[PDB]
Amino acid sequence: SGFRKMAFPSGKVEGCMVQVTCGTTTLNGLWLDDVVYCPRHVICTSEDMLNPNYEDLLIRKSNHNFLVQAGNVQLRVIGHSMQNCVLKLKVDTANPKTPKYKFVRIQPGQTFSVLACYNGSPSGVYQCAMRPNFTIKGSFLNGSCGSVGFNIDYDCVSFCYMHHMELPTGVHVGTDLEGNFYGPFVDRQTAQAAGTDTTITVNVLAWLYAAVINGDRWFLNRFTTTLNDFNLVAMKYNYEPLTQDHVDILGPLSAQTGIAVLDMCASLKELLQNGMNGRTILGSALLEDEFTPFDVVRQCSG
Amino acid sequence: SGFRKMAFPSGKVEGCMVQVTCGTTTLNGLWLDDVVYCPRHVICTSEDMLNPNYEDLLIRKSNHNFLVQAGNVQLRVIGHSMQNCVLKLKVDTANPKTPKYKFVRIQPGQTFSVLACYNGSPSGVYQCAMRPNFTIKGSFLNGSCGSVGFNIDYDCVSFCYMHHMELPTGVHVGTDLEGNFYGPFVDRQTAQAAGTDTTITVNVLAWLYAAVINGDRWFLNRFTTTLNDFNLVAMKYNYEPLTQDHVDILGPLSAQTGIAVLDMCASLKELLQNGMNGRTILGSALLEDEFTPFDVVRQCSG
Ligand SMILES: *[C@H](O)[C@H](C[C@@H]1CCNC1=O)NC(=O)[C@H](CC(C)C)NC(=O)OCc1ccccc1
Ligand SMILES: *[C@H](O)[C@H](C[C@@H]1CCNC1=O)NC(=O)[C@H](CC(C)C)NC(=O)OCc1ccccc1
Repeated sequence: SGFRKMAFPSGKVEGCMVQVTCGTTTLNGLWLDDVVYCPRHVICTSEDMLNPNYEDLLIRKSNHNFLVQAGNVQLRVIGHSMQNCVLKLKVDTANPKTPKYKFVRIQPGQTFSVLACYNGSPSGVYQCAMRPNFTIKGSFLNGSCGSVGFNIDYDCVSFCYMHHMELPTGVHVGTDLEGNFYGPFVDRQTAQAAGTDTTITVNVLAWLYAAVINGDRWFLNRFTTTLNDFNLVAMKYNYEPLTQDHVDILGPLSAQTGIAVLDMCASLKELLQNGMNGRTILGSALLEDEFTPFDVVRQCSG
Repeated sequence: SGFRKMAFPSGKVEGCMVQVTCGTTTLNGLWLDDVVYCPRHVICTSEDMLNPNYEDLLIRKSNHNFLVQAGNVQLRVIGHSMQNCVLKLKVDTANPKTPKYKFVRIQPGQTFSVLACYNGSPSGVYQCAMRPNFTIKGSFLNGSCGSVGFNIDYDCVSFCYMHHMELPTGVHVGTDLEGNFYGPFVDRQTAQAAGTDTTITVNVLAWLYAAVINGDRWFLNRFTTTLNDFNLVAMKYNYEPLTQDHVDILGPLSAQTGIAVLDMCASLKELLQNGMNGRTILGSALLEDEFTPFDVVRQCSG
C-alpha cells in the first residue's frame, strides 16, 4: 500500500538529451532519429529576448552556428528549420538510442513526467499536471529550457511538453513537440497572465478514492448529492464542473471501492465547505488534484 | 524557480533490474557485475513467511532452483549465498550495463530515490527519506520487493536500500545492500513496531530556507531564539533536537538568504505553536521534513 507522486522511469528519455548552443545561449535539445528539437529562443541574445523578431534573427544563422553536443560527442548539423516556437536541427547521425516514440498534445488535467536537464545532462525527474489554465508547477532554473515532459506506455514514449518560460506567478509554460504553446503564451520576456487557476475535480475525486483504497476513510459521510447540486458547490470553489464522462472515468474506482461517485462528491462538498479540521488525507492537509484516475489505478495495481 | 520533490534520473538503475523466481515466489533482483542481489524471502512459500527458518529453507535449494530473467534473457546461476537478509546469486554473465557503483548505508534523515519495480521491470521513481525511526513512506505492492533506493553523484550510483516489508502502520522497511535491515525489523510476517516517528528538524529548516528562496516569506518574524530554547519546543513536538552541526550544515542556506539559523528557528517555533492559519508554504499546508539541506541546494542551483 501507500500512495506517492511517482514519475516514469526516465532512462529512455535520458538517452535523447543533448546540449544546444547558439552564440552565448545554451539549452537542451531532444535528439530523435536525425533531428534535434529545441526552443527557438536559443538564437536570442539576452537583449533580443524582450521583443524578438525570430524570423529576422534566424536568418543571420547558418547550420555551423548551432553547436550540438551529445555527451562529449559533437554532432554535425546539416539543416535547420523553425516550426512554431521550436527549432528542428537536422544532424548527420541518427540517435542510436532513439526509443519508440510519438508526439502528443496532452489535454488539461492529464499528467506527465518532466526530466529536468541542464547543459544536456539529466538533473532529476518529477510528475506534473497540465493545469486547466495551461500552466504547470515545476522546478526550472536558467538553462532548463528544452527539458521535456513525457508519458510511457510499455515501450512507447509519448512526448508532450517542452519547457520554455516561467511566468511572474512562478508557474511554468511551454509547448508541445510541434512548438505550439499550451495556453495563450508567447516566447517573449514580457509580463503574461495565465488567468484563474481552477481545480481538477475528477482528479480530486480520484485521489479521495486512492485515500479510501489506502485506509484513509474519516472524510466519508452519510450524505449524497446530485451532479447539478455538487457543481453549484464546485462553482463557488473554482472547481471544474463534473460531468457524466468524469463519472464514467471514475467507474472502476467507484466499483473497486463500493462508493458511488455522487456519495464521494457529497464528501468532497463537506470538505470544501467545512475544511479539514486539522486532519490529513494521504499525508496532505489540502485537497490534491494532480493525480488522474489512470494515475491512481496504475499505482494501485502495479 | 519552484521547488518540487525530485528523484534522480533512473536509467543507470533500470539497466540493473532483473526478475528472480524461486518456486511460486517472484520478486526483483539487482544485477551488478556477475552477482544478482535479492531479498532472501524469495525462497519462502506463503506459509513459510509466518516463521521462516531461512537456513533450513535455503538448504533445500540448488542453483537451478533460482530462475533469473533479464528482460526475455534467462541467466545461468552458478552459485548462491545468503548474506544477512539478502541472497547473492552468482551468474555466468557480467551485466554489460553495470554502472559505476558503491553500496552505502545511509543515515536517518538522508534521502534517496526509489525505483519501484515489478517482475523485474521498472514501474516508477520517487524520493524517500530514511525517517529517524528507520521507516520510509513509499508506494509498494505485492511483488515490489527487491526494488532499490539509490543516490547518484555525477556518474557513481550509491545503492542504499532494498525493499522487503510493509508494517501494519503502512510504512515500509528494508535493508542495505549487505542485507542488514534499517531499524529493529526482521523478515517474518509478524506484527512489528517502529516506535515514535519524530520530525527531521534540520530538513524542515532547509525547506523553510527553500521557501524563502522561492518567494514564500510570510512566516518570517521579528523574533529570535536560542538552541536550548528552541530544542525545548522541539521536545514537545517530537522534533529532533537541533545541534551546531545542523546549524553548520545550514550555513550556506543561511548565508545565501541572510537569515540567521536561530532567526529561522524562531519562525519554526511560532509555526509549531500557532499553526499555519490556513496558509501554505511551497504549496503545502504542513511542515515538510523530507528535504535535506543538500537536496535544497542541489535543486536551487541545478
Ligand atoms: C529557458 O532556459 C528559461 C527558463 C526560465 C528561467 C527561470 N525559470 C524558467 O522556467 N526561459 C527563459 O529564460 C525565457 C526566455 C524567453 C525568450 C521565452 N524567459 C523567461 O522565462 O523569463 C522569466 C524569468 C527569467 C529568469 C528568471 C525568472 C523568470
Ligand atoms: C515483497 O514483494 C513484499 C512487499 C509488501 C507487500 C505489500 N507492501 C509491501 O511492502 N513483502 C512481503 O510481502 C513481506 C514478506 C516477509 C517474509 C518479509 N511481508 C509483508 O510485508 O507483510 C505485510 C503485508 C503483506 C501484504 C500486504 C500488506 C502488508
